[PDB]
Amino acid sequence: ALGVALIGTGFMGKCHAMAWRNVATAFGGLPPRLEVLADMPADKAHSLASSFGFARGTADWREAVSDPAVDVVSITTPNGLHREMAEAALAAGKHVWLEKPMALSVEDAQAMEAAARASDRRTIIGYNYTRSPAFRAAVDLIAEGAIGRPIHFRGMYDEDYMADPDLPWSWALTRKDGGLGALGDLGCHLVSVMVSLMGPVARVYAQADTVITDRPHQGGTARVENEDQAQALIRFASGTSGEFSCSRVARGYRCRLAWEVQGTEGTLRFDQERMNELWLYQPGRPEIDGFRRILTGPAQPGFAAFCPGGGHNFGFNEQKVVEAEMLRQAIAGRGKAWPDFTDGLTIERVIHGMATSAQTGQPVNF
Amino acid sequence: KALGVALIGTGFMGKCHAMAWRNVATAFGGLPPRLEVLADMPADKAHSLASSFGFARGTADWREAVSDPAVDVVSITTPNGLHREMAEAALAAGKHVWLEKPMALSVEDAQAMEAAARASDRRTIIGYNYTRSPAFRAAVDLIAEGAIGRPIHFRGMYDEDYMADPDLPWSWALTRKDGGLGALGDLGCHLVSVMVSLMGPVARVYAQADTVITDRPHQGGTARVENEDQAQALIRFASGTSGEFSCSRVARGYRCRLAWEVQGTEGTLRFDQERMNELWLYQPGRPEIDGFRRILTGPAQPGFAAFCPGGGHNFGFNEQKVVEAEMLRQAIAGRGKAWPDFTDGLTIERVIHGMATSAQTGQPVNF
Amino acid sequence: KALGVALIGTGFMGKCHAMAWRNVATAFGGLPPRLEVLADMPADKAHSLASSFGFARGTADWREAVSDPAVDVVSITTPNGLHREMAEAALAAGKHVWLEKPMALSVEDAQAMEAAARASDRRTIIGYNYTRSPAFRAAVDLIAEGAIGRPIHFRGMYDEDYMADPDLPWSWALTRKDGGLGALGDLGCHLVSVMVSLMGPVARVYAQADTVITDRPHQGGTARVENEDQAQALIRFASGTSGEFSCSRVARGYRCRLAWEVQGTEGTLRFDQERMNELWLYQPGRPEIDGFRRILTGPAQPGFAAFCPGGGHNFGFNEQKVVEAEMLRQAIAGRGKAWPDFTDGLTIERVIHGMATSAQTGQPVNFL
Amino acid sequence: KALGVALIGTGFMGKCHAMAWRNVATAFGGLPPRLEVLADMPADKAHSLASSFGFARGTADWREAVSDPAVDVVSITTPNGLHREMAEAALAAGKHVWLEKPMALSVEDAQAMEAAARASDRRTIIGYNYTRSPAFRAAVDLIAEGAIGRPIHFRGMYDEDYMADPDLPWSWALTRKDGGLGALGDLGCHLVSVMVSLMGPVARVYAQADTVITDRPHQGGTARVENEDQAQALIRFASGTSGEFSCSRVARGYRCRLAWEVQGTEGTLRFDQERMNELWLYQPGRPEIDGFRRILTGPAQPGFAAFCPGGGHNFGFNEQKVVEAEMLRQAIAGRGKAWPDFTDGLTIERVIHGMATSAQTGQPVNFL
Repeated sequence: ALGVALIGTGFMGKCHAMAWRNVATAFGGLPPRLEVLADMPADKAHSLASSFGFARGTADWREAVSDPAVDVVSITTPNGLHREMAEAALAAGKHVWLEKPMALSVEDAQAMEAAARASDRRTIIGYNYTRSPAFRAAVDLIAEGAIGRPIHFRGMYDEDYMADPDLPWSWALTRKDGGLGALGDLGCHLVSVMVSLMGPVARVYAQADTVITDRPHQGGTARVENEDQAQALIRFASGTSGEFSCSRVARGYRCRLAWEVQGTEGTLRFDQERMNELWLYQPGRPEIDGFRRILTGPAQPGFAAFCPGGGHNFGFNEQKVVEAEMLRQAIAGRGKAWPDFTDGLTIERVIHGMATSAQTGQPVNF
Repeated sequence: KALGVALIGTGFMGKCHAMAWRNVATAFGGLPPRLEVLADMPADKAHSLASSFGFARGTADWREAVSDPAVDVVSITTPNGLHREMAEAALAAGKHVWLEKPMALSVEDAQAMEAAARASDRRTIIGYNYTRSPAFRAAVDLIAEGAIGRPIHFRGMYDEDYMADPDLPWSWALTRKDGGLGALGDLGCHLVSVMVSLMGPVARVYAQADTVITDRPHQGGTARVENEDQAQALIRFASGTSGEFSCSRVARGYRCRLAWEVQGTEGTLRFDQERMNELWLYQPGRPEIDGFRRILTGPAQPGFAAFCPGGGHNFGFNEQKVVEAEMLRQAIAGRGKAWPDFTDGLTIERVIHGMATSAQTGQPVNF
Repeated sequence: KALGVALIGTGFMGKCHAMAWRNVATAFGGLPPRLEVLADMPADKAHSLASSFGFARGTADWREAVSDPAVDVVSITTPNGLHREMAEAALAAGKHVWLEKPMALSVEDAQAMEAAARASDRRTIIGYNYTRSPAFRAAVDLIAEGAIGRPIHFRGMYDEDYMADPDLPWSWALTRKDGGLGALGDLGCHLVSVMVSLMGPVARVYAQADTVITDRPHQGGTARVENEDQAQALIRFASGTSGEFSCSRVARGYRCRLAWEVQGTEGTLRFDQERMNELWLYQPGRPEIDGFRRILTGPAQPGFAAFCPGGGHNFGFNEQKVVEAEMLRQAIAGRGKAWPDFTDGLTIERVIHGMATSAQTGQPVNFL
Repeated sequence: KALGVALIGTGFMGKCHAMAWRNVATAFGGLPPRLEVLADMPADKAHSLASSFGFARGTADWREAVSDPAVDVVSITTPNGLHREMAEAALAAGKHVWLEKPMALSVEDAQAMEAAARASDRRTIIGYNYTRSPAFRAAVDLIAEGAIGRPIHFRGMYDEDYMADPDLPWSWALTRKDGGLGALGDLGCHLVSVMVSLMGPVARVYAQADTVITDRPHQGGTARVENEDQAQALIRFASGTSGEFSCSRVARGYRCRLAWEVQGTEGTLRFDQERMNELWLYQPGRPEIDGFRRILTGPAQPGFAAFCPGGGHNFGFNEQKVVEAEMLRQAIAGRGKAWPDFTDGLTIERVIHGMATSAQTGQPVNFL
């Protein structure tokens, strides 16, 4: 049984806790031990340790990470503490489940990448949009030649959580203390899906905008420093073309990570807002020719562990149960987990390259 | 003082209950219920699934699970024919009961169970999980608020195709004595649970039904399918309002198509369980922008905020059961009545059995 | 020689017929029909629209129009109450008839028209324009070809909201006498035209109906609504197969929601007139790719190629009327049968009236 | 007095023009345009199609069509290769011109034509079908009225699969000199016409392009495909706002997928030509009912009421061309400007050719 430490009792902390709790229920084997939950205030850590089912709560995350009854650490804390907590956990010989991003800077992620190899411990980044049965069925369909050779990718990730210009300035809207804007909150997720479908990125040319440049701060204005939206043309290492965008100011969209792979022999199309539908076109006889709506069910990877009957919608939170399982099996040496800190660094370099391209108005190569 | 849980059955709904009991405190807070006894056959299955499900022990004897002193509440997810025996035993042993639909094979059995529950002074709830989505709960609140004005029509359907394949073999569940109702039993009861929650009680039904596949493979030979594959009904509610109702286990291409519509004097609400994160609301607006709204499930809808803070992160089927578990938990702690209990549930048994009666005799049935 | 054309009525269905008659030869080839005479009131209105519609002359006397020697076929698009009289005069004058629904307000009147049509030996067609879409005609062929095996269930609706607003004034159309049927007459008849084309003849209906807004503004007072705002019915087809059926003129947010589905032993077809270019077809497939296909209307579907060689160029409501014109054109030339004639039409009148009776009596109505 | 019409070409867009001219007065009133001369090759084909289209006569002499004294306006819909010669001849003969896109294969030819137009004092319009839908015109007005605040991003695509089959034979249309641009010429121009109508003029493009099927069957052997199967571009508008843009003639499963989206400070508009009767509008609302609206095309949208009084009766692809004809008719009568004329059209040609140049040079192209 895996000894589990969880750091952060925020919403992604709770998402991790719910996944650890049901991973053996879904996939079988021994339920992981929920050893130690870490957060502040210490009254906090204790309240949620009780309801989350952890043996003890602690306000000392460094103590949590070095606990000898612990094997794997989930890190769900704010972005700026990711490097520190991850390297500390690897230093203590713990496996790491790290919420995106690895770090704010490529330089930090690179150190994390070197530290992870050196530790000989499993790592995985919380790119949970790669865990849906629909997405995994799409990768398998492409691998079976369902759409022949991929000739074009078009992806987007629209949300509107920053659209309201009255929302207050925060240190997260600063380059230093936040890093990337929309490319950091959303771009990285779209890249995680995109490279999984099309293989590695060779080149980007990007544009970006700050749409709301000043926000309420104390009694006055403070300046927004990172992008609200960005778009890029992609060239994949394969030679294939791509279109890419993200926005945190796209009004009416809440989780619109939408992508499409056009192939020589078909097209796959998906929208996370309807995560139980995969659209597949393959040439058919004229009388019946058209896109198929594939409704998520037990024919798709992971679904059978949650429900034996198709069309019982798989949820966002169950993505995280699959991610937990993938890490469990990797820790037991029964399957590689993706992405580790090495694959993760590559994603960090692509979104930073996109930011660099938009700033310089020049293409960036990888 | 944590809730002590017994689970009977580990199938579709068995595992669904197990996942709900496991994370109910994670989602809603308070003390995690203790997973005490898992009952299933054979003994080896009960033991392995007790291990992976996190139950303190497994047993092949459901009566052991129900009578265990550490157990306060019993999830019953066994075949419909054992529901009455198991539920009445649970109540007799002083336990709260989470009973999968349906209450039993017959209104008579359901009548006996309803008396037992009233006499037991324990909390009961039937597992009508399609009443637990944020979208459904939002629709109930919108109607109450006057969002579509006076309801004037209901149109509901529940299509699935799990029996469309004629080679799918015979089973005792396809007989009337051992299986009870067909599509009315498996699907109809879910649509009634949604329909009466939207429109209030049924006053009258006129129904028609069909068995499309009358004979199925039975161990090299063939055996007769006695219950209906599909049924349709015209409804009058106690309100006087009209309704259309149907269910089918042979509707090809549909996997969980519980779809309904309430038309009102000031708007329309529409929903399809296959897109359980979307609620369609039409209200009159200026001609230039007049049209239905697509309400994407988010924290504004009941229950959602307990699972995710940001809209458009699709709520799942299984999360419906975590809400249901929480509703029973709160009823047990005397902090709010759970719906439906055995009293509310017996009314739903009368409606689907009245529909079957109406289809057989070709006459309307009144309540 | 080109088909000589008379059109009666210059309202919206009148305009729809004129547009059909003008482009039917453009779409399907042969000789453009001769636009001879257009009839309506007042005579200034008729002379005005004759010019813009491309008709050689206008007249306020429609009897003139139907008796004109240069006329072979008469489009009747006038209000429901004049249909019997105008169709009978056209048949008496030895003219073919293109008649907007209904045949008449009563079954009795439709019966007389049906006998007159058999006596005249001229071709007739009723304007059931929702049976002319490429998508609907493709669905009929797929069923006949065995694409969804044997039909086991039909579910059809026709929701619109043109009477949903309680502010909307009273009119003689909301009387049983002068208006006839309500939602069953405006919308039900269309759903029946589509339903019987998919499932064959109706054997039996059990129906319910409601007037939801019972009174409407009238001369600073109110007046009673006599006919139904909505109706639903369970169906048994002559085949033995089951059906669900509804119509509503008070269904808020719906504009032209004639939507139907045929569930079969081997698949499912589903259609919504508000997206008239999409036909949804399910057939069992291998698990990894199993699901409904979205068939987008294109040249593989009946009639589409006469309008456009490339798929996905949306076919329009008005183009249904061009197809209807061509069907009557070919029937008049004896190269094809136009559906429905006054005989097939009468059956449709009997079904909607039978539904109204069932709703009134609370008892089923048999047709066979 | 009735407009005298000549039509050159009878293919896809030829017949579309024919159907538009035939019914424009039926829809919008006034005098039916006189269909005087149809021109196409061979003569027997021009003769049969003139008969069925209702043109007074047919000819294989296209110069007869532009020179006939009874002709006021010339629809030109033939291969793009002779657009300049034919358009310039029609202008020199004192006729108005309805020119099917593109203006010509080259910016140079288009530039000469734009000069010829300015000197001619006659009205011109380039056929841009997709700017005439009720939904699109409704979207432009909603943007002008502030319905989505200030536009902050445009994302547009035009996917079709008519060249996806690699066995489709080589043609002169796949050569640079006889075909000009590939997907950018066939689909890009259409997307630009919609894009600049929503966002105002283009300031800058950075583009990339691909030939997916580089060689095709040529009478036993094979010949090289010289123009692009697909292209994408990032846009800066004159306003400074950003854009995404793509087109493809090899995008499998798409038949007319001209889809666009304008995200604004106060809302979002989204449209797909394959469902040309739907416009999606998001504006901030109450959390309990917050979401996108499905606006079904009806009489509240520009042009619809000319074809049908009742909403939800789907407007067709072909009715866009009836609207285009009416716009040219009104402009010729001095009662309104038609967009785009040869001057506005030249800009559109510069943008698509700029995208092709950008893809080839790997540099951005700016426009003044």
